[PDB]
Amino acid sequence: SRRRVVITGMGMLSPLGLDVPSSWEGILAGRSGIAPIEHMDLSAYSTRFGGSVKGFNVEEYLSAKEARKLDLFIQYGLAASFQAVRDSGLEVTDANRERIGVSMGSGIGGLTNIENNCRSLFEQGPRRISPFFVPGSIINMVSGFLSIHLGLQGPNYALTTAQTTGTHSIGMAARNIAYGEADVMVAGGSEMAACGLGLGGFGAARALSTRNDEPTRASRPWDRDRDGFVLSDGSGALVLEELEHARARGARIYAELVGFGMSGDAFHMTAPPEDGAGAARCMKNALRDAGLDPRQVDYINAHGTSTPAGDIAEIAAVKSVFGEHAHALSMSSTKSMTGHLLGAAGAVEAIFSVLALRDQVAPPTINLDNPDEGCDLDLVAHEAKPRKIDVALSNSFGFGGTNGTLVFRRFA
Amino acid sequence: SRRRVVITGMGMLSPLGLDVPSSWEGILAGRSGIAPIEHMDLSAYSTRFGGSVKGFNVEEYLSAKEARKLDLFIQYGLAASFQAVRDSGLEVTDANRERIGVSMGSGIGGLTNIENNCRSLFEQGPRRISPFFVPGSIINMVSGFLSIHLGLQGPNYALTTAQTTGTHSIGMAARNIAYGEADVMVAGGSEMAACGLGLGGFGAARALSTRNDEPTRASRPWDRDRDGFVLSDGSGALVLEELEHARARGARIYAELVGFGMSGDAFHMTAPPEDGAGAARCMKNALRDAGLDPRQVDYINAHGTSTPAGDIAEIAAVKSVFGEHAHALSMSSTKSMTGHLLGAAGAVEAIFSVLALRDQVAPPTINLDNPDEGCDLDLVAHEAKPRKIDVALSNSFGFGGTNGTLVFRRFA
Ligand SMILES: CC(=O)Nc1cccc(NC(N)=O)c1
Repeated sequence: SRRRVVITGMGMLSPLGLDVPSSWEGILAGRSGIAPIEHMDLSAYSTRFGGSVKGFNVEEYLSAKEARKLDLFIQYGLAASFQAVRDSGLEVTDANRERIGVSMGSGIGGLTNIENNCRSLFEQGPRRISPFFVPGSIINMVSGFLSIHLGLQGPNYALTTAQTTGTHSIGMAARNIAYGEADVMVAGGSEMAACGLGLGGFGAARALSTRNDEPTRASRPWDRDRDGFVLSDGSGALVLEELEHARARGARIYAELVGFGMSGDAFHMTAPPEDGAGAARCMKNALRDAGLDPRQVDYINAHGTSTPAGDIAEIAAVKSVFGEHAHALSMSSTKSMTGHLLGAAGAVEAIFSVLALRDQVAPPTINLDNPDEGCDLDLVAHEAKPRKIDVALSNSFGFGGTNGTLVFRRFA
Repeated sequence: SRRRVVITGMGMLSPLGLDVPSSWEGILAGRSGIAPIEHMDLSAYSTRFGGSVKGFNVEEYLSAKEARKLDLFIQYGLAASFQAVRDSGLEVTDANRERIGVSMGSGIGGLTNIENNCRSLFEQGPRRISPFFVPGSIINMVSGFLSIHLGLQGPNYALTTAQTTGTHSIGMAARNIAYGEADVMVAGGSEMAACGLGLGGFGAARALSTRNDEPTRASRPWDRDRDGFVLSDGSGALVLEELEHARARGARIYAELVGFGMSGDAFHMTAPPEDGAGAARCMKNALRDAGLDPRQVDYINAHGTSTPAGDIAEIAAVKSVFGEHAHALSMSSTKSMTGHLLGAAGAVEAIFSVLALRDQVAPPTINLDNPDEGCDLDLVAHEAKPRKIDVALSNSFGFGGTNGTLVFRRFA
C-alpha cells in the first residue's frame, strides 16, 4: 500500500546561480538573471535576450573528453543531479542500487546539438555528423548518463511534456516510490533551447517578450504591460526518498511531497483556456491526493510565464479552486526573475517551493508595477514576504493542454 | 491491492501495412517491409534502405491544414491512436472523459521537421521558421492532439526512453489504471527518423546494417553475418482498460497486461553488458510483478535488433532468467521483418505479442540462416510456429541502458 515520499537533496543550475543556495539568494533579493544573449549573433531575431547559465564549468563534474560528446541540456541535467545526490548524503551500494532510479526530463532536449549537426549535414555532408549525435542529444540520456556514473539500476526513464516536464517528472518519480517500484529517485528536468531554432521557433509563434532594450523588466507575470515569456536555461534535480528509508539512514528531510495532480485541458495545442478549467481540475486532483482542505494552502509557486492568456487563466483557476481563501494565500511567479526554463521550469520551481517551506518566505513576483484586470490576489509584488507556510503548491501547464501540480508540506 | 488491466483496442502503422491485420498478415508470412528509401538523396550515406510506411494517407485522420502543422512522427502516432480507440468501441462522455488519458511517446521526435526548418534557417534566416515549428515538433503533441481531438481529460504525458519508449509508455499507462489514476489509457509510441539526421547519426556511430545489395536480408537477428540494425518508421497504440470497466460495456478483450518490468544497466551509453544482466533483472522484475514463475512463459518477442552485442546479450539474459525452461519457450525478433522502429518498436511488438496469444502462433525470426555462437534457443527461424501460448513477454533495451519488459497473458 501507498508509502510516503520526502525530499532529502536538491541541485540546480539557473540564470541566478550555479547551485541552489546561490540561486535562492537571488530569488529572495528579487535579482533578475535575464540579459542579452552573448553565445551567438541574434541581430536577425526579434528576441535577443534570455536567462543564460553564467560561468558554468562542466569540468567541475565531468572530464572535458566526455562533456564534448553531450548537449548542454545533458551537462546541465548531470550537474543538478550530482548536486542533488551529494546534498542527499545517500551512498549507492550493491544492497540498494536496484532500488534507486532516475527520471530527468526535457521539453526539447539537444536542440543546439541537432542544429550544429544539421549545419554539418547541409554545409558539408552526412560524413561530418558526430558519431555521438544520437546518445549526446536524445532526451533520455540525462537518466542514462546519471545511471552509468552513479551505478543506479532502478527505474530509468524520461518524460517530455513541454513546459510541464519538471513537475510531471518529480510527481511520477514520487508515484514510483509511493507504489514500491523504487525507494529513491533522482527527478527533475533540464533545458537549453537558446539556439537559432529555439529563439527562432518561439519567435515565429510570437510567444516571446521582445523587450530587447530592457531585458530585466521583460518577465512581468500579471503586469498589464507583459508581452510573452522569457526563454531561460538550466536544470533542477531532487532526491525523492521513501519516508522510512530516509528515517532509517537519518537523512535531513527538507519537506514531504504529499500531492500530485495531472489533467489534460483537451482545449488547444498551445493556448490555455481563459477560465483556467484544466489548471483547476489539476490542482483539485493534487489537493484531494494530499487529503487536504484547500484552506491549508499557504503559498503557490505559479506557472506565471508572463503571457497575456497564461497569467490570467491562472488567476481564474486559483479563485475557482480556493474561493475566498484565494485572498489569504500568497502566489508568486519566480519566472519574474529566472524567466521560463521550459521543461526545467517545474524542477527549479519545485525546489523554490521546498525552500519557501524551509525559510518560511514567499518569493517575490518582481516587475509587477501595474497588476492587470482581475489580478487582485496577494502576488507578492516587488519584495519577498516572510509568512507562515505549512503547505506550498507548484503549478506547471504546457503545450498539448498538459497540466501538473505538486503539493509539498513541512515535515516534523 | 491493484486493478486488472486488459487490451481492448490496437492500432498500427508499420513497414508491413497501414493497420494491425495487414501488418500481422506480413509477420506470419515472413514478409520483409525493408526496401531502398525513396524521394530522399542517400548518395553520400553508407545505408540507403530501411522500413518506410508505404502509402500513408493522413487525410483519413486529419484535414490537410492540421496535418501541415505536425511532424510525420506525430501524424503516425495520431493514426495508430485513432485506429486503437475506434478498435476499442469506447464512447467518450462527460461522465468518463476525466478517467481517459494518453501516454504516446517517441525516442527521437521531430527530426524531419527540425531538418526542413534548419534548411530555411541557414539559407534565409529565422523569419522563415514556421510558427508551428515548436508545437508541431515536440514529442508530447501526439498525447496533446489526441486529448484535444477526443476531449480526453485523464493523465496526459509522453515518455522518451529511446528504443524502450513504446514498452515504457504501455507499462506506465497500465500502472495509471492499476492504481486507480485512470480507467482508460491510449499508450504506445511513434517514430519517423528516416531523415538525413537519423540515417546520418546512426550511420556515423556505424550502428546500421550497410547490406545495400539485399535490403530484405539486412535485419538478421542472432545470425553470424548480422552487421547492425535496420532503421524503420511507424506507430503502435493500445487501448488499455480496467477489467470491470471493459466487462461493463461488453468490450472485446484481446489479452490481459499482468506484468511490467523496468531496470537500468548502468553500464554504457549505447552497448548492453555481454551477459545481459540488466535485461535479466528487468524480465525478473516483470515476472515478479505478474506473480509468475519463469517456467510459465511460452513466447518472448525479443528486442532482437540485429546488432552483434545486443543479440548475444539477450540470449545470455534469457538463459539466466529461464534456466532449464530457456529452450522450451519460443523467442523471435519481428525486427527480422519490420526493422527497428526505435521508440515505436515496443508499441508494435506489444501488439504482435497480443496477437501471438490470440492466434496461438510464434512469429518467425526470418534470415536466421546461421545461428551465431551460443544462439541455440528456439528462435523460430524462417517460418511462423503454431504452439501453446498462455504467457507472452515483450522486451525493449535502449540507449542509456534503459530496459522495459511487458507480460501479457491469455484472457478468458
Ligand atoms: C562504391 C564503392 O565501390 N566504394 C565506396 C567507398 C566509400 C564510400 C562510398 N560511398 C558511400 N556513399 O558510402 C563508396
